[PDB]
This record gives sequence, C-alpha cells and structure tokens, in this order.
Amino acid sequence: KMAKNVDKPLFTATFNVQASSADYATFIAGIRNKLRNPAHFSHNRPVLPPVEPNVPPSRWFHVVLKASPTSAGLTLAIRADNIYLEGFKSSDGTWWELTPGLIPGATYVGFGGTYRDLLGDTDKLTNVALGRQQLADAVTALHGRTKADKPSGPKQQQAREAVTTLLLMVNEATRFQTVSGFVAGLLHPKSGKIGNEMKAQVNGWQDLSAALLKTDVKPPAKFAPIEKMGVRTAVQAANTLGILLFVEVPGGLTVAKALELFHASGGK
Ligand SMILES: Nc1ncnc2c1ncn2[C@@H]1O[C@H](COP(=O)(O)O)[C@@H](O)[C@H]1O
Repeated sequence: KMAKNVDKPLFTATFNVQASSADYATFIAGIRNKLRNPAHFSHNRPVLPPVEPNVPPSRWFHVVLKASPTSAGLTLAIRADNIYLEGFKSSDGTWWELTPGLIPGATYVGFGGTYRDLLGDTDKLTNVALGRQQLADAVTALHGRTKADKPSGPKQQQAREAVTTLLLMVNEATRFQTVSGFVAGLLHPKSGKIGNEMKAQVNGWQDLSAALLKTDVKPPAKFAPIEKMGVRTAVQAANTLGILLFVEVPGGLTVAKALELFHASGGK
C-alpha cells in the first residue's frame, strides 16, 4: 500500500517566503487551478477529482518554499486528490513521511498530519501564530532537520509546530478563501491567529464541501447551515471554499463517473 509517483509530481508550485501578498495569492490560486477537475464545478468553485478507488495514492504535487532568493527550498509532498501533506524533503535529501511506511525510502517523522497529532488538542489551533516570520522559521526548522532530531523531545515539538504552520499557510489556505485571504493580509507592508469560525471551517472541509454539492443535485433542495463556521447560505459557502473535496452525494456524480469525466477532459 506504498505510494506511487511521489518523486514524479504532477506539477511543482514555488513560493519565496519574502515575496508579497500578491505573489502569495496567485501562488495559492495557481495550486487550485491545477488541482481542479476541469469538468466539475459547483457554484463557480473548483472541485477536486475523486480519490482513485482501489490503488495506492498515485497523484502528487510538490510545493517548494524558499527562505531566500537563491537558497535551495524545502520540498513538500502533497496529495493531488485530497491535499494531504504526507512528506517533506530535508537539505540532506531525506524524505520524512507523516504516515508510517507510505513513501518509498522515507523515514517516519514520528507523528502524523492531523491537528490531534500535532497539537494534542484541536482547540489549540486558534493560538497558533501565523505571519512572515513564522513561515520563515517553520521552513528553516524543517529544512535543517537531521535524523538525530527524532530522539529529541523538544526538537520533535518544534517540528510539530513547524508542520502545523505549513498546514495552515499552504494546505488550508488552498482549501479556504477565508484562510488564504487572512494570510495574504498578514503579508502586506505582522502576526495573527485564526478565529473560531476559521477553526470550524478547517475542521469541516468535507462537511462544507458536501453541503455545496448537495445544492447541485437536480430536484425530483436548500442549503443546510453550519452555524459554528458562520456559513448560512450557498453563497457564503461558495465564498468560503477555495476548492472542494469530492464527496459522493445522493443524486450527484458518483466516484466512477466524475473520474471518467476527469480523464476525458485532459486531467491527470
Ligand atoms: N496529512 C494531512 N494533511 C492535511 N490535512 C489533513 C491531513 N490529515 C487530515 N487532514 C484534515 O483533517 C480532515 C479530517 O481528517 P480525518 O477526519 O481524520 O479523516 C481532512 O478532511 C483534512 O482536512
């Protein structure tokens, strides 16, 4: 059940930590546009293709974060089907994986990519500080990771804080316009923490995605509100979502069909 093609990304997206808000916003937009199922939209927002039924994960992209203009960057291995962070490459060339035995030749980092794993309690998410400095510190801490850092309690804690930072500023920002917008603001000519609404959105990507998709089924259908996210209408949901996870909703596309539409449309 090992992954395939981790070393053969579908695309590579690059960001310099010192760049402007504008550069960051289009970096995020670029990732969404390249991940989209060209044939499957919902309320003008892109929707991911389904996870392929019975193969191991074979669709990956890389994000490269450079702490400096010419410096080699930190490479993130992210799944193209569900935007999971599963690996990062260090300056010594070691692949660290976040799921034991998922990436050929990798070394397990010692924890996973859920906020439960990273923070102990998911409520701690609204105390994580985001900004340009945090981004630079997170990238440097993971780029400078050595194998000996794994048996160090405090090093493991710092690595978790660094991964948590990348997850919010890269993965969740891709998923959510609220998050990407929030981060772009911190990079304008610088520290912030997300509120409880963004925390609820980030913990409910599937639910919020599935709720938009339901409104698209052809009737024989209203939007179910999600109070804790602050999202009470289809339009607020469309404005909150950057890209939807594919969810098999009753009367909408099935996994099989959406996948054939993916292939027929020039998607890989
Ligand atoms: N490795 C990961 N990278 C990014 N997001 C993740 C990862 N693992 C879990 N998540 C997020 O957590 C949500 C729920 O995870 P789970 O409920 O444990 O299947 C997912 O839909 C993702 O938004």
